[PDB]
Amino acid sequence: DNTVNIKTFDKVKNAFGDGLSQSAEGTFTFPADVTAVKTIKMFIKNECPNKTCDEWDRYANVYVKNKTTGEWYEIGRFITPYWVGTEKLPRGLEIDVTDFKSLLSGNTELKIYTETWLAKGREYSVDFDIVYGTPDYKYSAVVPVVQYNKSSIDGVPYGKAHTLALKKNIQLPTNTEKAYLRTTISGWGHAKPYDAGSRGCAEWCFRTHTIAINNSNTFQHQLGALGCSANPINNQSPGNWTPDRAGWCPGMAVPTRIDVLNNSLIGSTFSYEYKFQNWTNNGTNGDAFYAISSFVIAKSNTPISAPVVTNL
Repeated sequence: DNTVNIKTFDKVKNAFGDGLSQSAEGTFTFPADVTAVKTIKMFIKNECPNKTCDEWDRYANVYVKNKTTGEWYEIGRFITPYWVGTEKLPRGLEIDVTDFKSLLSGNTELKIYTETWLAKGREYSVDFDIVYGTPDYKYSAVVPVVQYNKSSIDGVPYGKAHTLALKKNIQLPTNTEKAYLRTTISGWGHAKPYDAGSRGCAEWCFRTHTIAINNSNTFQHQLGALGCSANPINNQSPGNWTPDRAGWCPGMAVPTRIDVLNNSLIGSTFSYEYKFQNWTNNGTNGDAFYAISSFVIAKSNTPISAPVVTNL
């Protein structure tokens, strides 16, 4: 029926303690040929019966390893539900990872991490649906532009000065036909000054950030209310699961933002800059951080190299 299912992690535990590890890795067989892949959906099941897991709403993410460079690429991010797992969703939390189809081929290394601070941890099973047909572009390649995403507090400091590069140059191959960015951003903190509604940064304060291309402000990322109260994982009581955070919810995937680049840029090197909305932390209620990954995807109907990302 045009779909293949690949089981990967199965009952893997992310936990914190002696002889325990917040991350797990494995090597899994994916089909070799991705030329007819239209869609790849990743599904993350979190098994937490009888309050046997770290009950907090923890940052968590999944990576694929680039077989040649050894670098981990974040393919999906989520926040665990409070108290319970994903059992209200029979298939788990769903994240489209089609952008990484070039890496999800043959024997492939994956990593799953949870910012869990308890031996009880969290336990997961992860599977992938690969849907075959006729993509518009036979060939794709993906590389990171920035990744400040190892944990929520390894994000980019917000409201405080910092020396992280959020400007890069990107060279797209001349035979590119279509290019775009894929960004996942989430905020931590209840730093003051508060916005209206007693909303501190960066978990709660609604913000719109901007990607500048060749210095021109081009794409806006509104980190707004997602409707946390409507979560189908609605059995998170007595955790604080219903208020809206800026651009995320407990027990939900962090949204993936897709920004399609002008074709004029193909065959050129262009600058990327991620610009955060101006704000200053007064220091009267802790720190704020934005965990962020952003990738550039090139598609073509002739074989293509990866885009090349450099520092200024």
